[PDB]
Amino acid sequence: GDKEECTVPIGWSEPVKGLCKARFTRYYCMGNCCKVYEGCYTGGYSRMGECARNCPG
Repeated sequence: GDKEECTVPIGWSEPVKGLCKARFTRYYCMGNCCKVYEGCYTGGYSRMGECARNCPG
């Protein structure tokens, strides 16, 4: 049972806010993986598959 994960590395800053009330969700690649965020962060990607396949994670 592996216990490691991937998180935003030094340079960027994750959103302290959250809003699960929306009828959609957005996912953006930081270094390797793409965490869940709630805003129009320069458009980016609209599928978890896209933010994964366009990145090394």
